[PDB]
Amino acid sequence: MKRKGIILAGGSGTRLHPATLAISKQLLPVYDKPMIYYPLSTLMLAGIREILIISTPQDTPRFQQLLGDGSNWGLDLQYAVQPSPDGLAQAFLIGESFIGNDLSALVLGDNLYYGHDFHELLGSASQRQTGASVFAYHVLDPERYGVVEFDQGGKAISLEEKPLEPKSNYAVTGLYFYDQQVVDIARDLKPSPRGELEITDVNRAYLERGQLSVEIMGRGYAWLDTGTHDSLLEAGQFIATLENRQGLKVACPEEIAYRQKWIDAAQLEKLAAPLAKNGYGQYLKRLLTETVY
Amino acid sequence: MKRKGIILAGGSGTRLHPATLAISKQLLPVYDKPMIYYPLSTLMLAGIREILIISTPQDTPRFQQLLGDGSNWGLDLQYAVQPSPDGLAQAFLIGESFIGNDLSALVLGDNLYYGHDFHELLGSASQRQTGASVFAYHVLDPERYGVVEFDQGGKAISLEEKPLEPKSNYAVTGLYFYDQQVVDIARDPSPRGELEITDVNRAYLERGQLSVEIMGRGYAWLDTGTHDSLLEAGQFIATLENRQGLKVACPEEIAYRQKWIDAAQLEKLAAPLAKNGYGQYLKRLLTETVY
Amino acid sequence: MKRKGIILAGGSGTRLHPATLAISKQLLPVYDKPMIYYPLSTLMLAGIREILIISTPQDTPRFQQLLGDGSNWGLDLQYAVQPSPDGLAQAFLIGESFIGNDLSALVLGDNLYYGHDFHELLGSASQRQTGASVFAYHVLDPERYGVVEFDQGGKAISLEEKPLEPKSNYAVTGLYFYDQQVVDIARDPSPRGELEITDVNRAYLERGQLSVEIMGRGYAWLDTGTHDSLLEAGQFIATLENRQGLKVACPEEIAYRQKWIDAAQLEKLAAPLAKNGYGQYLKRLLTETVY
Amino acid sequence: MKRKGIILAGGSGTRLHPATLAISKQLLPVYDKPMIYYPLSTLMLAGIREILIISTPQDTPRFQQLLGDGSNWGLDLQYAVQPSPDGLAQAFLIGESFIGNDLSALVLGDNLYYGHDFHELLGSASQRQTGASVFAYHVLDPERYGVVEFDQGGKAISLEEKPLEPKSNYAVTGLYFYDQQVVDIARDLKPSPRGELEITDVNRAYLERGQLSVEIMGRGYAWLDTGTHDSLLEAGQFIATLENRQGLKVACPEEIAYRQKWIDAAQLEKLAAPLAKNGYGQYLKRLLTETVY
Ligand SMILES: O=C1CC(=O)N(CCc2ccccc2)C(=O)N1
Ligand SMILES: O=C1CC(=O)N(CCc2ccccc2)C(=O)N1
Ligand SMILES: O=C1CC(=O)N(CCc2ccccc2)C(=O)N1
Ligand SMILES: O=C1CC(=O)N(CCc2ccccc2)C(=O)N1
Ligand SMILES: [Cl-]
Ligand SMILES: [Cl-]
Ligand SMILES: [Cl-]
Ligand SMILES: [Cl-]
Repeated sequence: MKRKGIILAGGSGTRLHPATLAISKQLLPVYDKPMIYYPLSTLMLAGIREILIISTPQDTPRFQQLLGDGSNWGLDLQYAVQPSPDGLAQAFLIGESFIGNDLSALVLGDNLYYGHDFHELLGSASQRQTGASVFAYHVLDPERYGVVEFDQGGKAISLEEKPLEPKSNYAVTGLYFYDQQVVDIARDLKPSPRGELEITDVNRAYLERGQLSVEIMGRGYAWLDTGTHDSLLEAGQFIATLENRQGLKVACPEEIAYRQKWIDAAQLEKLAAPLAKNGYGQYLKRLLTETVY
Repeated sequence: MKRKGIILAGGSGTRLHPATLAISKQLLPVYDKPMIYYPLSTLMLAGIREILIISTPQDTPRFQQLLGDGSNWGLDLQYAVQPSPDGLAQAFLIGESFIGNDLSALVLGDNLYYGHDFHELLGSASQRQTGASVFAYHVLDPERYGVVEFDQGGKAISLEEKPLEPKSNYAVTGLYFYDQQVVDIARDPSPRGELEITDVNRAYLERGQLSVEIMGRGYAWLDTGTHDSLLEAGQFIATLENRQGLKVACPEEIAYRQKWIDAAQLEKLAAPLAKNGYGQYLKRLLTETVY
Repeated sequence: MKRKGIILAGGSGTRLHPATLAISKQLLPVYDKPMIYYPLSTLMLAGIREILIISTPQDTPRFQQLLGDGSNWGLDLQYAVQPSPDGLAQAFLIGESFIGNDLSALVLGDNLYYGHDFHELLGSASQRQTGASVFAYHVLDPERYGVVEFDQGGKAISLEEKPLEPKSNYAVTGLYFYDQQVVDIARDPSPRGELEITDVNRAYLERGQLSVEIMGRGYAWLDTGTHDSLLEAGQFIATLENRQGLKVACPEEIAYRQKWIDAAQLEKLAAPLAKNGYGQYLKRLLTETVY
Repeated sequence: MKRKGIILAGGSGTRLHPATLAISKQLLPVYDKPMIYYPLSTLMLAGIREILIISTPQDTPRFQQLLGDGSNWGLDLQYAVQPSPDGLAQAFLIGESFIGNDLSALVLGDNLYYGHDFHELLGSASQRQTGASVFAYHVLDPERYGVVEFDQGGKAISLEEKPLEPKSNYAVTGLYFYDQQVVDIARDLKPSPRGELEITDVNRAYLERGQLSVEIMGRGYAWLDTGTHDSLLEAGQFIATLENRQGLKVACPEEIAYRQKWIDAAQLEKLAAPLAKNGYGQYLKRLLTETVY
């Protein structure tokens, strides 16, 4: 069965103004590439090629102008708008006809993931054709997230959205896998007390049916979010340190598509040409004539 | 006499791609505000209110959308396009009718300055109504800049553009003050195929009309031209702002302190942004004395 | 009249353990040099050559091993021990016979200052031979410091130590100048069980002898008291040094520029370090003019 | 068969002066703990409890004063001096009687490792009772390291120490596993043209006998070194970003010994007591009453 992807690139409102008066949030760079390359790479590493980008009416054309239809990277990218920021779970109503009767995956536009065998840790989630899969990650400030409570045998028994009194330090990360029920679950939701269709309510719905798999994303993975000026900066420094140490890029879509066999050596060479003058083009050119294990 | 300002916010080419496939370099943020706010604040701190922004045809509307005509901040901002990146000295040909018969000042769009009594160090340059003024600053890699050589008595005797063998570690920073002769000097290419600002400055030096002031080690002059240096500049500005609770290069603040806009106008500007830290900061400025 | 200096480099307790189980906080490096070089350079920039370092019994030998008696840098460094951390004002009782009948200056061991004409901003404080002088600096978290309140005409009217409800955002920085009365003021505990420097400063304020000078936003005053702030201060100093090719708080440099040691002495100091960047930097200073 | 560990904490000379006039290099902190906690944690994660720390005559007592005999953390730590920095391979001559007839592992004192299932990636190396095991890692500046060349089928065929013209971008990291031959291999070495007993010559000796296993440490691992002022700073920022995001520490020996079952809850509580006032003590206390997966 096919799995489709959605990237939710919502409007951060005026919270990052005036930086985001110039460019949309998920167009801001993290070190050396646009923020949106990171969640796109995550979907690509899960084996997902068919992807809907959802953003504001102002920002959608800008994502389109940047990314096109994805064919240069062996992807099929489509676009849709969220007129009003009425909660993340709206992505499934907006995305209803894109999803059709297929399996899906949702990723937040400002989330970055780094670590080992990331290709394989997503594989187990992506292959599960029934129910929902999410990842829990130990954090210092769980109040800011969806928080998962486990019983004494490590079984997930409760999910709470931004609790004032968190039950654990396990946050739910911004990457979600769903089966064919998610659209119908979303339509039956009622708005929260904040006036939003919450993704945690979608996840609670699967939990109450005993169909939520909660996998642990271990301490040896980096899950970062780029939602404040401070966290964007930190994420920049983190990616720069890795790239400058390794001479290998994090979340380079051209590279990921080449290694996945979605584009070939000739196509990668064409992509490198316009950028040959700068470090990013030189990097893509180097990939053709080097074995990276 | 009036002094007009020019900000050269040109096409970064492909050097910062793909980050700048989203936008021109001078729209990228340095920590919490667009790059272009920093050179704009420098011009404002020199007392300059009438400013021409020069950028690519593609980027001009984006600067316009960000900054408008400047009237909200007591400024008069105008725009011009540079079809092709043919050297920094082209700013005076493109900007010829904007400048008219007035004094001018040119600043590069990716330069940031921080330090003490900055308002006052620019004052002496801005109020000199004859000849040209530039600033020299000790750097580690002078080969990347215009380099000034001094004689034993501290007099400038030579300028060189990006020398492979620099004569000193004094770079000429990206801020230049000119009198009414600069357009005519400019109208009169290098081996690289560009109209060099260093040739304009050499022209003033050879007629004995170049003031070279030292910008001391207690000032920060940073360049935001690479991915690495943009990140560094971000960390630097964050550290200062988070330490002080005072912003670097907030134009609304600078206009308010210059008396270009008043308390009521500042309050209006703060309203739309009230929900975020930047709006809250502008609101706090109304009810606090900063010395 | 002579002014003597004191650096309080006391026991950080257990707050930075286990990092400081290796050494006292003021021996940790800020980027490329020990923390203590920064407050020592501040005292030197004020013209102070005779300096008492106060630290724990365990740490004193380590400071001594690092710094010696100071003669290599044209200084006279003396050491005293603080058995117990009983407040910053204890420095004047411990330091009583070192001070004698002279003027004094106290600096905290984990404070760093950067900015323009810093030599000259300290000069006005250092040369005031009567009363006390402190500096006020706008900060984001004034609750962590001594806080000064000003009246409508910018006169200091109140000082409070770590107030839960600060009257302003002006903190008193960790650098203090005193006349001959401070020892007697000091000899005359808070609810926390400590001899507070803010009580010493209040005493001078109540006799109308406290000069409170503003350290403006164009200066950097950083505190290296947490793991996070020490890291930030490191990044800040690295950015400046790597931009300029000039060091912050290099005592050998400061002594050379103050004329306390000469070219031959500086060359001797550079020899043992010739293999690393710090030695190479001292060697470069001999054959370059820095304005 | 037992495996013993050596941490080489050598004298960086005057290269980091004057910072290292106050404290020895491997006593400098990386963010919130002494540099040496990081390579010690690496050895502990390989299951090694018996460890020799080698450093200069000036620095050895300082390591002793910091770490003791290791019994508080369920370790057995011993100390030895290297009078003169005559190459890293000297560690096996100095360490000869400590090693005895056992298997060994050498780790450099200024190397930091971060990533997933790190416990398990070392397990395969630690269990190999014959020959030597090293790790290769893609880097940007391979000239600074021991560089491994691979043939077309991914077999290691050459090792070069700091080559002017590197054959690949695969550096050998500062962690080495050896069998009972390493002492004898080291004694038969001749000094290099630089006047040092090189670890690369020890590794070449195993390669020429076909007994060098070279495993790839993938791009999803962070291998950092803390040998310059700049790299020490970068490593600090990197560790701070991870710790402040996760509320979990990197390379906390007390934690690693507790999770390995080398010390128990009561012993961990005793260790936390003296430090209760600060964040590190509070962290150890929190570990007693939380499940970390
Ligand atoms: O940020 C990344 C993470 C990553 O794992 N990779 C390697 C991905 C890969 C490897 C082999 C087969 C298929 C895919 C990457 O190019 N960039
Ligand atoms: O980035 C800055 C640097 C600065 O100096 N200032 C102070 C400006 C000022 C102008 C006129 C009278 C008094 C103060 C600022 O608001 N932002
Ligand atoms: O950290 C610093 C800050 C500073 O201003 N200086 C310049 C000191 C000086 C002293 C006397 C005459 C001229 C210059 C320095 O060498 N290191
Ligand atoms: O820097 C680290 C890396 C690490 O993996 N861990 C967990 C280690 C562990 C887990 C389970 C059983 C045995 C050991 C750690 O405490 N600190
Ligand atoms: Cl893990
Ligand atoms: Cl200066
Ligand atoms: Cl100032
Ligand atoms: Cl990997």
